[PDB]
Amino acid sequence: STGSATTTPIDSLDDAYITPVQIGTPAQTLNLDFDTGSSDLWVFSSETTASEVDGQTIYTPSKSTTAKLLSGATWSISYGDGSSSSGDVYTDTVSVGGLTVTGQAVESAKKVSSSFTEDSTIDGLLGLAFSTLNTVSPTQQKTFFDNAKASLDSPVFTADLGYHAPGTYNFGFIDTTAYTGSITYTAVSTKQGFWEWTSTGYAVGSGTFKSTSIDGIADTGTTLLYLPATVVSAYWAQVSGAKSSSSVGGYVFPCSATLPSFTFGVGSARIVIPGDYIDFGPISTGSSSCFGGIQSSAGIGINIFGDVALKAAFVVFNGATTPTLGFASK
Repeated sequence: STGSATTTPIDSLDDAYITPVQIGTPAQTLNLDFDTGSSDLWVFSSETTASEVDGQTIYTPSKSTTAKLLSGATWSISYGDGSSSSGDVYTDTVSVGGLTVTGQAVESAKKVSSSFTEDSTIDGLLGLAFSTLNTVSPTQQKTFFDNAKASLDSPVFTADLGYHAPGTYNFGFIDTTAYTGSITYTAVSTKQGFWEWTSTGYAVGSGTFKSTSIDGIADTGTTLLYLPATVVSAYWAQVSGAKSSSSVGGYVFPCSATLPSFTFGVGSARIVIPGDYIDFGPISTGSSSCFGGIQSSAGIGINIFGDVALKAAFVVFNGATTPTLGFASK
């Protein structure tokens, strides 16, 4: 089997991407944030504290003839941005882009933190990291990809995120028309539960490539590119007036600037992030200070190849017995 679904930016900045997911019988379609940095499929639901729902579409398990309470199971998750959610668990039929999994754990939120309530466009998350990070207790549950894998034509999914435009998540096949050149594959460590790999270096603009190993994670659920402070300083030093602002929470730059590109290495190959992808707009409405899309990972404890980086590539998440990642230009 295969599946193919379009993913759409939630706003004009590509702050996140939503993909429609069918849950239950008859189908209830929710728009979920596909997150290769976590491993829980959780949704706003009829059980979510009413004051914490503000415009999201909810899953109502009582209206699904295939929903079954997973007795005794609870979940609770905290994300790197400080947001969190928790609740109980049903199993139900879940389909993405024509690919169906029966008996998928659907984690129903009883509580969500303010940032989730405040984002009316995201109805939940669909985790695509390794199932060892799944938070369901006392019986850990499998991700949608893990449940579908054996049925797929090939045990892979691909992320093709757009810049200010829709893109695609495919399951079970590699669309050879979706990228240019060849796909370069690179080793993955699953020891922390992430799609963790090592970039071979970077360049700023037209500058020379610096060969240096940068361990980090491919994380579709993180908006920005978080890299070591040395790398980030070298980037922003090329932008007149850019500075790190403790009060804003990262590097800012004059909105009048033209930003240089940023290149990262994948083996001997190179992925080029255009400068425009690094502009996240005014820090507050009407400000001429703009927020940068490359930020320091110092204090986060891991480097994160988030959407800013991934949207510049066609990315293969290869879930073969020994997982690997593939990157191609597009």
